[PDB]
Amino acid sequence: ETIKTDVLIVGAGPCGLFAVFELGLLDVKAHLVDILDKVGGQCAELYPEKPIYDIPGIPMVTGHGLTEALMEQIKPFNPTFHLSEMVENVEKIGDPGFRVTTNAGKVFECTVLVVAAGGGSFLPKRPPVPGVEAYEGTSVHYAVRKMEDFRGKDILIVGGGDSALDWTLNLNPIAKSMTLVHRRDDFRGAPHSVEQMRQLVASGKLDLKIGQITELQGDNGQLTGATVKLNDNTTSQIKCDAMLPFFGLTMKLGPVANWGLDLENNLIPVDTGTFETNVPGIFAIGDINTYPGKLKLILSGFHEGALMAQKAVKYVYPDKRVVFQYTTSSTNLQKKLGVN
Amino acid sequence: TETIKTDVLIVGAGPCGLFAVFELGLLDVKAHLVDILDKVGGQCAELYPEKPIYDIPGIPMVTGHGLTEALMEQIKPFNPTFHLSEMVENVEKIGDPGFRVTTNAGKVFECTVLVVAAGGGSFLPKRPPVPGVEAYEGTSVHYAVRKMEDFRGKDILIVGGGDSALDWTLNLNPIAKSMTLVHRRDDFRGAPHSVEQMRQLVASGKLDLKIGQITELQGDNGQLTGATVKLNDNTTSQIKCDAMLPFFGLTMKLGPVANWGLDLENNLIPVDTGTFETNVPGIFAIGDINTYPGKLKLILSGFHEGALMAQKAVKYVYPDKRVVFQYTTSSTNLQKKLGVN
Ligand SMILES: Cc1cc2nc3c(=O)[nH]c(=O)nc-3n(C[C@H](O)[C@H](O)[C@H](O)COP(=O)(O)OP(=O)(O)OC[C@H]3O[C@@H](n4cnc5c(N)ncnc54)[C@H](O)[C@@H]3O)c2cc1C
Ligand SMILES: Cc1cc2nc3c(=O)[nH]c(=O)nc-3n(C[C@H](O)[C@H](O)[C@H](O)COP(=O)(O)OP(=O)(O)OC[C@H]3O[C@@H](n4cnc5c(N)ncnc54)[C@H](O)[C@@H]3O)c2cc1C
Repeated sequence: ETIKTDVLIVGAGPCGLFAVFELGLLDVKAHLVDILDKVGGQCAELYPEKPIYDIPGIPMVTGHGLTEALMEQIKPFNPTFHLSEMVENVEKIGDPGFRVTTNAGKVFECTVLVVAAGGGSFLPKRPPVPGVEAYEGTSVHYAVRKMEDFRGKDILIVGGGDSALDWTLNLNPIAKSMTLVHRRDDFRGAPHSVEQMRQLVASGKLDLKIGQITELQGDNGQLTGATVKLNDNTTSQIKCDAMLPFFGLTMKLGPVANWGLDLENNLIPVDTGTFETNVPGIFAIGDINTYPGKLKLILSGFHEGALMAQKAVKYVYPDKRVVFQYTTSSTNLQKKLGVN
Repeated sequence: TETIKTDVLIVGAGPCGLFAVFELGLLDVKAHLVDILDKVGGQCAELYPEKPIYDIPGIPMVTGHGLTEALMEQIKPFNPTFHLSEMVENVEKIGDPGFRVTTNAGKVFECTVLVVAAGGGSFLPKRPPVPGVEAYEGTSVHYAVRKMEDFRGKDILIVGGGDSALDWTLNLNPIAKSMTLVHRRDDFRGAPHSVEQMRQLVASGKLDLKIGQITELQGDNGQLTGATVKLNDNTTSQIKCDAMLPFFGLTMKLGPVANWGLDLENNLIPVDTGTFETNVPGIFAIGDINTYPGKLKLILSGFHEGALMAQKAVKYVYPDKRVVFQYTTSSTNLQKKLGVN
């Protein structure tokens, strides 16, 4: 059956997470969906280890620390997360009400939709090697679902983080041959992955080429080889049936484009009092939105979530009059927070 | 005498006034802050220092005092100048923009930009119900100390039972001719060191204590000579006093914000939602003093407001500065301003 919820939030970046808090203070429950395999969006994917200095009231917190703190704060409302899943279509079916379907065919029905999509859908980054589009699907792969597909062929893996290293090690001894290429001979993922890999190099079972891929060989989108340029300005050929780039993730607008929102420069325009869109029952908070003076700051997304929540309750509970209470002095609110 | 020149003058040192120092500082805009309270932090610090707050984004739980202390950390790298126990009384436009701003103690500021972060209003001494709406107020009923020489060898009536009342009894007792303290209950809830030095004064014959409420005052020409207290037995009793000092605590009134020609709406300053500027270019309003469609009296909104205000205020302070949006996390320029090395 379809999963029914008061609110569906697209994204579990900082601004999507905090929205759980503000919606929870008003007894509005939420499911969140993110194509990333972790909560925290950009903070968690792009700068987890790095210090942030402009979260009001925290002199310094890390990307990861912030993520972990927001998860604490929202833990008392019982949000339901669906990670590694992509929101694809939205269809208006109530006044308001929305049917929202994920890439794995999961279906939600919610009263209110909150777009917290941020910079966009995180997706595998395309490596910067001319003519790349063509081999995509056939012989350039950004994921391994069935590893049996790669037995006894020549594999080019490009990259040098955990995913690259995991796939090199797992796809040997399946492979006929393989050539790992990274820009530099320096690996994060240490110590265990990095050393098993260097064991494969030293044993002749893996060939390492330090550099970057400058062109590809193959007709009808089927690979046969690749040119690498090494760090001595020398080129060299590689034999490969398959190239698997692991250059990390990147953010593209994605499905937000296909939901009949009146975008402006790939941003959703929004009322400055309620952070609602053009479509009643659809809100947008965080870096996905726009309004005069908008700033892509975490702290703004917070404000935006708080004001959105005020509007979204009136759709979820229309007969109920909202009485403004403070978290510090209201025991009703403290009861919702699980403070005795 | 000489006017204090600054880029920005901030009215209030509540959470939202304090955070505005941060956002102005990321853009090399310096600030003076002025509050009539004797401490930073506004409501969080005066009304709920020891209470837990749960809706500061990213902090599961912080206290009124903890938040105040955390904000003072965050803004420390920019070197704000505070003027506490002082009140902003008048503002006058003198540039395009530019303001001359004078405090109740005749201090004068000249600033390019004014940021009203007045919150719930100025904190002020509450009237006791004597009726105390009084003849005596200019001259022998005082809500604050002038200089302490004013009270040498005077008979002093102090009414109240919190820290202030107790601080003034103890500080004025060595010089007073005589002193009576009156509070409605024989229970003192302020800091227990004060409470006990006070009871030392009672027990030593240096202080008269009377438990009850003042019902009547004695004196023509607005000059006190005594007072009637009703004790909790409906019994009355007479007190000799040249001066009555009520310390019933603080309360927030709109105050001087009403006298600056701003177009108010329900005692709130209307404001552009993109810049948090007012009707008067160069004057901004952030925090609980403001209004706009959707406004919520939340700390976290005042933060947003301060950030967007800063963006506009820099164009006045540095009109040839082209502003570039950078992140604290990734920009070494910003990290240089923060004193991260
Ligand atoms: C290097 C760097 C440093 C930064 N430093 C600062 C700083 O100091 N201060 C500051 O305030 N800000 C900073 N930012 C900005 C901050 O990262 C963003 O403001 C914040 O991430 C926005 O949060 P959000 O919740 O709106 O969305 P994001 O963090 O962008 O997360 C949105 C999530 O939505 C997902 N998504 C989008 N569409 C879909 C879909 N259809 N289905 C499923 N999932 C979807 C994405 O996978 C993503 O996880 C920085 C950004 C970067 C890159
Ligand atoms: C009991 C209680 C619980 C609360 N709980 C919460 C909560 O859980 N979460 C939340 O977000 N908010 C809460 N708030 C609200 C929060 O305290 C306010 O939104 C916040 O204090 C606004 O701060 P601000 O900087 O705008 O001004 P304030 O804290 O109002 O600071 C204003 C300061 O300005 C000064 N001032 C005004 N005019 C002048 C003048 N002319 N000259 C000099 N000084 C002047 C005042 O003396 C005061 O110190 C609570 C409030 C109360 C009373």
